[PDB]
Amino acid sequence: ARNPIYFESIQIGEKIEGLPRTVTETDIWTFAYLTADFFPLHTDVEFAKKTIFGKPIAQGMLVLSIALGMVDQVILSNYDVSSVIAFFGIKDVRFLRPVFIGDTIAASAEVVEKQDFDEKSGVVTYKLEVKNQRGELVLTALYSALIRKTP
Amino acid sequence: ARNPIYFESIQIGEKIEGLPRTVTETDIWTFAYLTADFFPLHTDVEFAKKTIFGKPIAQGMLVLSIALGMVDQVILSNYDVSSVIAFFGIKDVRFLRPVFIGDTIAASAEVVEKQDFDEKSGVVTYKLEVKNQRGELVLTALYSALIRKTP
Repeated sequence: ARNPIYFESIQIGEKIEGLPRTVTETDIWTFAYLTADFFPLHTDVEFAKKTIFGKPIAQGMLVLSIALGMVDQVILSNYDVSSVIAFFGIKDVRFLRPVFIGDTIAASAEVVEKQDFDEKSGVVTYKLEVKNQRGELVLTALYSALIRKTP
Repeated sequence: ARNPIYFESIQIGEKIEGLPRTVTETDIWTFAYLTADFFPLHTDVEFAKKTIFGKPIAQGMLVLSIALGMVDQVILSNYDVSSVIAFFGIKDVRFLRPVFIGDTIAASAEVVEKQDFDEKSGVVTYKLEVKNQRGELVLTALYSALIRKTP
């Protein structure tokens, strides 16, 4: 981690490129364990065969979590995040394409909006994009964080 | 695990009550492992002390995931979900209050909207509400699923 980033330092257009990783069975099962949610499309081989997907697929919440995660990993190793006060919200999430057990997803975040909040902080809005190994857009989202203003 | 529910069976106002569970350290760490995201507010005892929260807190994505999970668990054990085609999207997620390591969260989902989609299915929108052990509302969200229409 280098130096902290304040609200004024963040400028619309900046993009963060996360490190790609192959979604795996272990990934799917871990998420299912953690959420105690075994929806058959994700964890029932027999059930998946009769669906429009034919094979089992990753949970959308899993892809979103891994995405936000690999993006934050870049910020975490380049800035002092003490100025990142809170995760404000997630305004939009669209599950476009399914992610299969051997797909390699890559996420990117771009600053698209900034709003003043109070005398000590402002909210920054990011556009999240997740693509698979063949460039296809599998997931898209809009999320925002409340970050501290310079002293 | 009995009979399938089609679009027409779902009526606005129906509410699903999830089974409560105490968010734990193991929960936080598991989510951090899975997403390879170790944001200090969640996994750095020393860092958390200097924040507006004082103690470490659960990740918002974790609370959301566990919430959707305990709600789906109820549907999963009462209906044949072969009619649940896909997770359409999450429209709004608001992180209202922080969840601490010893808190017990409970989630509920209520059908708030229905829209025809095609001749074989329609989308149902649910309002998600997560409350802690003392009734406080920690998280709120709007999500929708595409479900099959009666044959």
